[PDB]
Amino acid sequence: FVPFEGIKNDLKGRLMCYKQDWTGGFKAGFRILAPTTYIFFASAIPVISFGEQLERSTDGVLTAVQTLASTAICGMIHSIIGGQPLLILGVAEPTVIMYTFMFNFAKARPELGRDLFLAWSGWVCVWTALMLFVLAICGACSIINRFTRVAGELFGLLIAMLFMQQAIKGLVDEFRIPERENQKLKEFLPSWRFANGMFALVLSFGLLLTGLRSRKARSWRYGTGWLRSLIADYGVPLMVLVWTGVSYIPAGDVPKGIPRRLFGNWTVVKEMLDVPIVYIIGAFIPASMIAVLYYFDHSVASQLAQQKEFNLRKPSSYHYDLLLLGFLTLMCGLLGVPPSNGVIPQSPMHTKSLATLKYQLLRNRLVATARRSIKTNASLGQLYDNMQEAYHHMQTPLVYQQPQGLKELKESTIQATPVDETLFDIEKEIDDLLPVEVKEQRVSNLLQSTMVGGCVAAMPILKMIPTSVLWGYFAFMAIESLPGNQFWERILLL
Amino acid sequence: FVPFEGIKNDLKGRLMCYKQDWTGGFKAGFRILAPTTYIFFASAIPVISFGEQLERSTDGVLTAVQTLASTAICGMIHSIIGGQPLLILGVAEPTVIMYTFMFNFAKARPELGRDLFLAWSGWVCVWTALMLFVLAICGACSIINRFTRVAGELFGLLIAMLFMQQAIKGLVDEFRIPERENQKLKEFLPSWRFANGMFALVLSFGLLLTGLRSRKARSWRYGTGWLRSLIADYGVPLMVLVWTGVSYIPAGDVPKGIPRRLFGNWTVVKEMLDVPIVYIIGAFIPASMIAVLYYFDHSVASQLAQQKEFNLRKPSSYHYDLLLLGFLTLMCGLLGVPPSNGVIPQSPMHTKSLATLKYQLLRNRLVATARRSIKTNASLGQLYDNMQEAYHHMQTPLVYQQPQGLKELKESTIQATPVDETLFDIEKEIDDLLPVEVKEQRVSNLLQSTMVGGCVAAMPILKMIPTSVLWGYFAFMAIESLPGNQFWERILLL
Repeated sequence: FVPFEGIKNDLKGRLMCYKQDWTGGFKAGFRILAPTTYIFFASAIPVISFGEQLERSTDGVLTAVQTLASTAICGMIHSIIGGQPLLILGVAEPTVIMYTFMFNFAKARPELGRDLFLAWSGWVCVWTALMLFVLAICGACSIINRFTRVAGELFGLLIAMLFMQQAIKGLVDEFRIPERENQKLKEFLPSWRFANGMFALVLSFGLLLTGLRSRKARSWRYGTGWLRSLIADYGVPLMVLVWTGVSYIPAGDVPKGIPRRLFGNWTVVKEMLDVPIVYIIGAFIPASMIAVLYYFDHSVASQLAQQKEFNLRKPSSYHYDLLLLGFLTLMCGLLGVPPSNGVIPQSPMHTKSLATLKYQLLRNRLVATARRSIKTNASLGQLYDNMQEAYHHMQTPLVYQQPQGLKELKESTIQATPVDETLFDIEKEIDDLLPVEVKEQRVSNLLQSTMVGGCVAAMPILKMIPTSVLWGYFAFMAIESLPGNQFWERILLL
Repeated sequence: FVPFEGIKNDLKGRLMCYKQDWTGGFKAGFRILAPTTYIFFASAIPVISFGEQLERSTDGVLTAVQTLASTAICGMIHSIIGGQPLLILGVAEPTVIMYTFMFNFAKARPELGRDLFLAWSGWVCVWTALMLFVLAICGACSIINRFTRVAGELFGLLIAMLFMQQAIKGLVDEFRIPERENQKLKEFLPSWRFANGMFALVLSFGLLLTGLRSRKARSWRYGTGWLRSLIADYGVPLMVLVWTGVSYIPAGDVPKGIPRRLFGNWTVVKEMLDVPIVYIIGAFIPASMIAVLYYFDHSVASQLAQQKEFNLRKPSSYHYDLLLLGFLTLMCGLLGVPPSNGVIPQSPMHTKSLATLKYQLLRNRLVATARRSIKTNASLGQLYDNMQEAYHHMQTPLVYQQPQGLKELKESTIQATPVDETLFDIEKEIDDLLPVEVKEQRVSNLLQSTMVGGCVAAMPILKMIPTSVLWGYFAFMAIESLPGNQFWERILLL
């Protein structure tokens, strides 16, 4: 717990893999788009829903534009000067709840009111940034190492429950009347309300089930490997588009608002000084709560994305990441947008997507080299050396760790068996000698954040997405937040 | 093709396993209820739907009561004096189509009209019975042996397509207005029609998916074996009841007819003679068509239930079955109910259910005897002999064939391994040395037919079932009609 020690160590560790990170990201060509698109959707949809929630709860002060902008800019800044690019930054539900409480508080104060809510929020963000700077400098993140696996598994289960609760609330609300829209409308009649609710159920459950099924496309006996990979990679986005189109089928015999549809930044410094100095000091309380919440969430999200099973070859940057989070919180507060922070399951999903990308690249290369070696000599022991050489050749030269390497050939495999092609199927065997590795780089995070920012200008296209699709995705991510963790497995076995 | 040869041979073969059939059925206690209940539902639901269709298409002359009664009585008669009890008898879609055509024809004839439609149908049935008697006596069923596997696979695919088409038509009609009900009603408004359609979609798809998932309960890692078996056995009926109850949840905020709900015999001999003799002769044409259709359907259904992969130990009764079908057609025509005939996939489903029952009984006995032997000596070769002895002891003593017997212990199994319990798991190994056998008896068919007959008196309970559940079951049976047949597999691989 020495001042500036952890930050300096993290910077030293991460400064010798920066060019390597960018060059590795550029090494893979357009194949990096699949994880990028997957995480882009996973980050945009919850953020858009949170923006709509804030707009309904803040009388239009904060909308999806502000949340999307915060997520975007903070994501780009982290991707460029972050330290742990595997982390995905975005506006989380606890931030929305806290901002709702602050807005409700300020609305009842004649001193603050509604026109000064953003300024008071900015002062709260300044206090939170100071607290985060103090925590990072003093090495308070060292306690994160103390927290064991269950400390993160419980948080993941809690986030899954929160996402499922949000989805269920949305589905139920599809049956009810909004508190802002015109009450005397054709689309809001009890019969049409029931129809909207059941249609929302159909769309949401269809999206959820089809996406879950498509996630297992690679393990299908039918179609070609190209199509199977395309489905396994872009199924959930494709399902989103497909069910959005399905929602338009009965448009010729139904009122306008059936099913219900969805729908830069500025500075608040000038009006920040107009706040009387009895609430600038009072911001220490909500700032304290938000600082504690962010200290916990950022670190837990970063560590859940750096699981030992992934065999990462680069160090961690907890302290420097917290310092940059303080800086980003200050910037967001000054810009009049809610702060962003490390979110789950977005970060572990990003890590798993990168691991799958590297796995597929390695599988393709090894299958190619095995096929090339089968024709020439194919000695079953000289071919294996060729695949090992190719594996080492693909690898990025670093200084911290070394490649895991192809694992030992199983005794049963050699016993079953130059090499006879009839008795040696490459596709069946390669999967048995492929380690778990992650393609670590900064390109995927940068593109994902830029795409989220681009959604600000694509609002007309986003107007065509029904809310039922959002609730189906929320449940999909909730199930993704318990993808087989040890705690969930033990509860299941109990 | 000698007169009365095939009938006599079939009777000779089947007359020496009658008491054995009944005693084998009574050997299994209440465990025979699961296949009985499964096939009872599979036979009752399509028959009820066909009855509603006929009622709508025959101006109330024929309802679900007549179809249920025909199915019941014919099923009991076949189960007692049939010859091939694996066959399931019921009113099929081709019979409904033919009867619809005959009713439409008669409605336009002033000589016949509507009050004499049943009498003309009875004369048609008399002609069909005579044709079936002639076909059976002359040994025309010998050509059935000529027809190969594809001849039955194509028929199964056609029946699957017909069932799926019926389900899709029902789902679409849930969105439209019936042509008999009052047009000026609250439940038939366009908004309420749309709500009913989407609710029907939800219920049907929920039933279909939940039943398909529950069909694989035995291969689950969770719960106890008792619960897993109960689910795998009674899932589809339980799902029917569960979704029927779910349909009642919104009853407190929806009109009466949302979702749409579903709702002995006599003699027509006296009015049969009132038909002028220009149509009694004219019945030869529809009688000829129905006779050809029945000759094909009965034989194909019987042979699809006697696949070689099932290793049946009893002979076939094609000719005698056709003769009894002629008798039953005559009886049904005289009773004023549509004739019954062998139906698919009900018969193959019955055979598979009986095979699963025997498999589970054998697995339980072998697991018990292996556990008992493990404590005493457990020599891995003396225990196997004990399991073989138990298998032979359970077996029914017949004269035609012999038990297949436990297959050879795999070389890998013995190589992997008194016997160490840690390295020899019974549950994992038993499945590897269990042959495919069918529990052939007449009790299951008799109980299923009696239950179908009992549904006549349980009409009030059947009034609570929505039509969407029927369409979900129709799709479930359609998928059951292509359960992995070779033709469907080849088309899939193409």
